[PDB]
Amino acid sequence: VAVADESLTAFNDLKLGKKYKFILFGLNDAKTEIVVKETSTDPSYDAFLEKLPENDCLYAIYDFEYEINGNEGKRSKIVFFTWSPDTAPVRSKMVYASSKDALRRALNGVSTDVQGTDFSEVSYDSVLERVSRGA
Repeated sequence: VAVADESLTAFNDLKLGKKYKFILFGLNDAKTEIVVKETSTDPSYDAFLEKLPENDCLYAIYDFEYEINGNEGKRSKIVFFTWSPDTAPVRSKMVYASSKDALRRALNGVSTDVQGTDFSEVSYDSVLERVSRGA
């Protein structure tokens, strides 16, 4: 499949202008291109978690900002998620496993990747632990 130019524009605006806090990508009904499905400027991580579908897959980009120790400000890292819940259809899980690289090879500046199979692998403390260390 191909990456819709709009998906690349939405990424450049998050990356270079912090225009969005997170973006959700998915396949078009035709299942031929990867488009944006939802964008948001909500800083609450909970708000992002609430949009993750329990029975379907998606891809997402999150602008993860965390406190950098030493009485120094913050750091921000772009995290790429593959949301693929055990409760999702096998054909969906697979088509999304397939199309992942199309969208992933195209994004430049992603610091860390997360493969969410459930809400524990995508929890705040869990993302923060991966992002903090040698990511």
